[PDB]
Amino acid sequence: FVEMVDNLRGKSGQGYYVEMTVGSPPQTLNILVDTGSSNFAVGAAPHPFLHRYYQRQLSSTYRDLRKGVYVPYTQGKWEGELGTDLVSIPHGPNVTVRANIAAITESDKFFINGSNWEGILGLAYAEIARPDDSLEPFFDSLVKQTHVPNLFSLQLCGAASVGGSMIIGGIDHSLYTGSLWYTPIRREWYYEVIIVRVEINGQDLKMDCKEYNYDKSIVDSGTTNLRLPKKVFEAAVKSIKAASSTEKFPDGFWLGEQLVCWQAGTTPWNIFPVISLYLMGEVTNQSFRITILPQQYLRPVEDVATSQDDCYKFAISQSSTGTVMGAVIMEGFYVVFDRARKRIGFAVSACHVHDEFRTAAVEGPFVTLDMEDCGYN
Ligand SMILES: Nc1ncccc1NCc1cccc(-c2cccnc2)c1
Repeated sequence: FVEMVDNLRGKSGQGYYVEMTVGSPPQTLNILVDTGSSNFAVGAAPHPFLHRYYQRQLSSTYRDLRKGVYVPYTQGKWEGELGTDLVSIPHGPNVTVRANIAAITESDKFFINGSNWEGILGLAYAEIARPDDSLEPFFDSLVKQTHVPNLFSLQLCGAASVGGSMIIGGIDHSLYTGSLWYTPIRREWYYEVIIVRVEINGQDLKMDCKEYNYDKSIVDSGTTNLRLPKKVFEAAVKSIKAASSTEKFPDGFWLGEQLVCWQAGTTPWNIFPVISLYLMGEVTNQSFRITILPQQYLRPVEDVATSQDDCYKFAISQSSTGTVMGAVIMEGFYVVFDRARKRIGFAVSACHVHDEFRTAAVEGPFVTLDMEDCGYN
């Protein structure tokens, strides 16, 4: 896996991407790594934001499936033509598979102006693939056609340029410290998990644990923030404010719309609480917890011209679609998507940012009863 270490790049807030090659002769592309979707879709036309795009007609191995796709979002979309072609990952395993590829021919509010990726690698399951679940996702093809084990792991680091590792087919011990603990994947669609308890500086937020997963909780490398359901978000914000009473901040800061600034080197990290998410464990009545330091949810904000303070935005935001463990969370941990065994592992990342006195942790076991009732139906 030393060949795979450090194989991801990005820019602050624009995701992590991995290099891939498609077609014969091979066309090199940078592809966003997204555990929140299940299509492999690449720019196939010269949208002005793109550095590179897939040219299907130059590939001797391209096969047109004579079928279109349309993926809408709340405001945007992408649309394109379905096909298959040969695909490799230069800094992944030494194999070449025939995968489905959506050739993006028209899009709106999908690509990011300024980014250095040109497609998306959806790593979640068939159930949420478009146009329907018969369009086999990339990883399913990799596993079906090769001897690569049915798992990948992600160490997201980064800081501005970011870096990380996607270890395909295994776990790399050098990428984490302490122990790996596993939560069940509740259902194979998104990487759905169940959060069973939440503490702030060790103190229970005291909500019905169903609130934590209303209407789902997912691990999503294609979202930056920790996103929390509205009722959970308000309790957490209330509790973080209290812990940090010592200073007052604008309403807008808690909304992600305003920064908070301190003289360089004087950020009062001590007044911001650690957040603990307890996840359903592998054994009946057993759970474990992952601990988030504030340097994960207080996000440094690049350059406000002639300001030599340290300025930060709040990287916890509200969700109406359940809890989302986005890059903010994932950057604290080495995360193992153990598809073969329907489970997701967490261990403290070897590249997590340190606090002067407090230590991130993945710890257990804890006794939590009725953990199934925490799941939303
Ligand atoms: N996984 C995911 N979660 C929320 C929204 C979108 C999404 N995936 C598709 C997608 C499309 C375009 C850009 C991005 C993106 C933008 C910024 C950071 N990471 C991913 C994600």
